[PDB]
Order: sequence, then C-alpha cells, then structure tokens
Amino acid sequence: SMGVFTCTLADITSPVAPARLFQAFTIDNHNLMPKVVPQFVKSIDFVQGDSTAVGCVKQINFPADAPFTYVKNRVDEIDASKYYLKYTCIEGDAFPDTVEYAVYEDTFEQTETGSRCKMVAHYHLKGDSVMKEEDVAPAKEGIQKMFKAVEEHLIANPQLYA
Ligand SMILES: C/C(=C/CNc1ncnc2c1ncn2[C@@H]1O[C@H](CO)[C@@H](O)[C@H]1O)CO
Repeated sequence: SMGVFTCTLADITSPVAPARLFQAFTIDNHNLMPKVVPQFVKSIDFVQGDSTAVGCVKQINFPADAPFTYVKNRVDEIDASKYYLKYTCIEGDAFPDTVEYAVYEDTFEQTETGSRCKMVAHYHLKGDSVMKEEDVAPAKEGIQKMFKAVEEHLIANPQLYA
C-alpha cells in the first residue's frame, strides 16, 4: 500500500561462533528460548510441522507481562551453510496498527571476533502509516536483552550446538 520500511532490529557482534548462534536462535529456539529466556518467551509451539524446516509455522507465546500475546512465524527460506533464515509473520497481535505484512531475516556472519548477528525486518505499511523509532525501539531493546542471555548460556555451555 504505502510502501515498505526495512530496518535492522538487531546488529550484534559476539565472540560465539555463528553456527551455534544460528542453531540457538532460529533452528532450536522452540526448545532453548522458553528455558533460557522465560521472562521474554512463555512457550513456542509448532502449529505446522514438527521440526524447523521450510514451510513450518511456529507460534511464539509471550508472558502475561507482555503488551501482546502471540505471533505465528512461517519459515520460508533456510540456508544453513550461510546461517540464514527468512520467515513471514502471518498472524499475531504484536502487530502495530501501521503494519499490514511483516517479513524477517535472521543472519549470522563469521567474523574474526566471532560472529555478527543481524535481524532485519521488512514492514509493509498500511495506507499512510506513520512509523517512528519509538515503534521499533522496544523490539530492539528486547532482542538485545534476549541475545545477552542466550550468549551467556552458550559461553557457559561450550559444547551446545558445537
Ligand atoms: C510493540 C513492540 C514489541 C517488541 N518486538 C519484538 N521483540 C523480540 N523479538 C522480535 C520482536 N519483533 C520481531 N522479533 C524477531 O524475533 C526473532 C528473535 O528475536 C528475531 O528474528 C527478531 O528479529 C515494539 O516494537
């Protein structure tokens, strides 16, 4: 309608190897996140499929603390060799009134320090949808805290996903 707003929701350099972060955040997150970050993720259930694969749909349920309750993410592309996953949010109440359609790319890049993790969002905006930094700042701050906890978990458990 009005256009597309592409923004980097997270850009995080980490000493942890990219293959381990990729597994933690995009492949095995339905197991890891409710345990390691339960203050951000209540549960993650498969509503289509039973493993992270192209075509599966995961429902992420947020704690009662949260200002919303759930999203459903449909996985559309995986390139594990490049630590890349693209998914589309097809349903949920985490949507601002401004966003008609949301597409996400999780990418992990090998560096010298370790990894660089980028999470990019593509927001298709409704008819004249004003979008402000304040609309994405809580996502940015929440993702950084979640990454912090997951990073520490992988440091404390060096063989997990290794
Ligand atoms: C109202 C409001 C709510 C807060 N939003 C979010 N909080 C946490 N993670 C999010 C969010 N949106 C998209 N993600 C993707 O979740 C995966 C795991 O992190 C990554 O792909 C992230 O890119 C602020 O705008």
